[PDB]
Amino acid sequence: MIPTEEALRIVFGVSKRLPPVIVSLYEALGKVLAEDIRAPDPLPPYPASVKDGYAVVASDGPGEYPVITESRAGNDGLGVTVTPGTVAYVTTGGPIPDGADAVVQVEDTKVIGDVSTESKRVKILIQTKKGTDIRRVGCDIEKDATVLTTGERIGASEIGLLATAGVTMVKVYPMPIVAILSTGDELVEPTAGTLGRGQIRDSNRAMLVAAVMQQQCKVVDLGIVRDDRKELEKVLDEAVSSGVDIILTSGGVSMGDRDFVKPLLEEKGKVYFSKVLMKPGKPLTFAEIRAKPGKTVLAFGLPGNPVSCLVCFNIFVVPTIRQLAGWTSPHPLRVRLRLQEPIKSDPIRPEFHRAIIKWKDNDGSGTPGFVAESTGHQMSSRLLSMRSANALLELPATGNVLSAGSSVSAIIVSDISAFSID
Amino acid sequence: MIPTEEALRIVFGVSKRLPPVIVSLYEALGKVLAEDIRAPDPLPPYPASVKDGYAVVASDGPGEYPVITESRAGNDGLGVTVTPGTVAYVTTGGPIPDGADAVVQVEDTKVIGDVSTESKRVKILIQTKKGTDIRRVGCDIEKDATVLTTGERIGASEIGLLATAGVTMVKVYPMPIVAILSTGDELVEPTAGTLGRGQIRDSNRAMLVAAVMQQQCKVVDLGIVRDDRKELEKVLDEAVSSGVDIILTSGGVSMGDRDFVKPLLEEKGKVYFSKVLMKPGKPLTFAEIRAKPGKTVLAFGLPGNPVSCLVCFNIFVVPTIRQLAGWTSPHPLRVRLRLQEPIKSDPIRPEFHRAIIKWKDNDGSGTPGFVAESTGHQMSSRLLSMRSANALLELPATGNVLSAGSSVSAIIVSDISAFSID
Ligand SMILES: Nc1ncnc2c1ncn2[C@@H]1O[C@H](COP(=O)(O)O)[C@@H](O)[C@H]1O
Ligand SMILES: Nc1ncnc2c1ncn2[C@@H]1O[C@H](COP(=O)(O)O)[C@@H](O)[C@H]1O
Ligand SMILES: [Mg+2]
Ligand SMILES: [Mg+2]
Repeated sequence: MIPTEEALRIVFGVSKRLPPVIVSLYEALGKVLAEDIRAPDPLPPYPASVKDGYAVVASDGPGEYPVITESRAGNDGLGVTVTPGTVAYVTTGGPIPDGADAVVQVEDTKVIGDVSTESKRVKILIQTKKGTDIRRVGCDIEKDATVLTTGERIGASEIGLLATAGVTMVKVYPMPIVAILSTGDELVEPTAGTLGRGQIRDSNRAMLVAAVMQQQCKVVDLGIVRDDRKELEKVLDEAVSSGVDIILTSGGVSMGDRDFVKPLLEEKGKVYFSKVLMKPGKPLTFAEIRAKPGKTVLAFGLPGNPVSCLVCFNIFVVPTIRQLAGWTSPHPLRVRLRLQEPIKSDPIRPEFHRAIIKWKDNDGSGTPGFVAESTGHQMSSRLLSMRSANALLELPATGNVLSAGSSVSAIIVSDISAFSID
Repeated sequence: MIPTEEALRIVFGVSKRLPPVIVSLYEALGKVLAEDIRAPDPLPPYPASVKDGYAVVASDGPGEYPVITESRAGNDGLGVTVTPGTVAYVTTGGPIPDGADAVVQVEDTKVIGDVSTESKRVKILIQTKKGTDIRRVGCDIEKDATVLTTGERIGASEIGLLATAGVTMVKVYPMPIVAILSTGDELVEPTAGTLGRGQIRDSNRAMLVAAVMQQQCKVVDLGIVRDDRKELEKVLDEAVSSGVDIILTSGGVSMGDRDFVKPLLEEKGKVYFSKVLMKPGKPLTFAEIRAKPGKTVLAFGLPGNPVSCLVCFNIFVVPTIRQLAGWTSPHPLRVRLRLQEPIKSDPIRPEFHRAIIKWKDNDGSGTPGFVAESTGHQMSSRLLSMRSANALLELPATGNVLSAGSSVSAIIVSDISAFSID
């Protein structure tokens, strides 16, 4: 059994970022940029009013003036010069006419005289300062400025910046394509009604398909494979040559006489490890396979026990997906938190204990912080121990009872911005 | 100007959960359950071995015994009784034959005699205890137990539990459908190359489409609408009758003479507010419209300034989407953090200052915690102030300089499990 830290380092060293591709603006969302983005023109590209009001010559000061033009957009006020003793109406974002050097917001003005008469006049009620409420050319974004860089993940504001810069085709790192299969003569499809003797519904495959969908990767569902070496070899050979980047199997990695995942991965590629010092998920197998005349394919022989399967996905597969997708920081978020109840650690293996965590105004020590509740019994066959679990507490192998109020490290495994509040 | 707390309470009171629908297993991912889920059979449904090894009568103890059957799945060992003085081979998950009451893992056994001879014999090397390494019927899930409840959000483990229970069609609350449009005579499509005088690319629409896609809602893109009252009325009437649940407009809510969003929403429905005491995003308008002979449609007249547009989406629209989608806890995650640099608060309006936050082993006070860096100048026209921003610091309206190391409340606006580590 190699430590988890070493297993993660091995996976990281073998995992390579995928070749970049060109995608459309909305396909770029969630992906990591593979090129810098420079603004082709300034923002604003023209001097723009911050307010609805009047563009003035600041030195004129308070008084009554004729309104010589109106400027809201496009060519409004083109060729008109605001000279001392005149003003122009402007709306927010409107081009400032030549000659005007400040804007007086409409609340500091009063329209004078009958509206019916063509000559519009306005009283400016304050003494403004040059440059007031004007956005000079490029004050928000300078022409040729780098607005986004290589290695930056694209969220909603980054899509907004791409649109600002007129970019609708984007160079990004793609997400890996993942093949998933289940193994076992005891499995039946999850559509089964009454179960026959010695049968269970395949739950890992749908759980892993959902887990991969949450990571925004395309899934190739290869179904249930029986405990037959030739059949599993055929499906693995078909998966490796299909074009996928990652293969996830579950089950068939214990010490049974019909567990063929480990020997087949040894035969097809290079197995870096098959045993990890952790609770749950000891039989985790990792291999690199080269596809026939090519590309490399990463294979995770995940444990069959449902808890172990999902915990290994969260700890080892998620950072691999992110590394392949070009993330510079693929590691999960780790925080420090206080236990709401006592927890016994294992005497030999460090445990990834499932918990429901929340941020509290008082974490028990008189200062705000995260707190955690266990999901109960941690047996690897008990998928209910993963239910609602948004974190894995990292319990060292001391064998002692960690009392309520003691502090531990925890890996956050589900969208921290989707955390239910205290 | 009403306080943000009051604006949020108004939006919450008007926002109603959508009628539930029936979806397929993979469509249920990310949605909130609208029914409880009970296990139709136990897990395991038969007494199952935890190990690869031999099923024994525990009272026999160490000795040499004939192997009378092999049990891995299905009907293996059906009709065979393990009597005192006999054992049966089992694999993990295999049915325990009748009569056996414990499992001795293969590492505590030794096969005796020539394999060629049909009579297989094994030496049990330890004294086991009744019930060892057996999962009794229902130890993981009892038959008829509630495995998921109404109001629970479906993640990967919950998909795993639905598959365990044989549920492939699920009753859930759906996501709202959102219509989005931009307003302005100064706008051009983001595909525009050289900009004409007084033109800018429409960036809010693509930014909002991306923001809504991140919330997993269907988008109806209604494009750019000019500053013409009749045209905007036609598009709003078309949006309201289309079947969408939420309409998002941006711009056209300032004090200009061609800003028609507020008066049109007043004309079509009930405007609850049009001014909020906050920096940025003061002109935010909220309305409830009833669709023609029906359903209610929520409308947000978002500010045109890009920062204000996105901050209002994050604070007001995201919890509305979640409430409509049946979330019991729609509020965003709020944490407490320390400032990495000084920040000046505004003297009148509480500010939602954009920051890049991270968890540190030392937050500056000698204990672990979140820390924040400002994204720089906070002007509402500067979309670069949203770039990489994963939090909004809630700065009260004191007008004082908050020194580096001081603690503030912060709203987390992007997947906390996608946070780049320190
Ligand atoms: N797809 C699956 N869904 C649910 N349980 C499984 C699945 N695959 C294997 N198991 C169970 O996990 C345990 C370990 O399986 P294995 O790793 O094949 O020995 C056994 O109890 C199996 O029945
Ligand atoms: N879709 C958009 N994209 C970028 N900027 C916008 C958009 N809509 C309005 N604006 C700008 O936001 C500011 C306020 O607009 P409005 O609310 O229409 O007065 C002005 O500077 C507009 O040019
Ligand atoms: Mg198996
Ligand atoms: Mg406008």
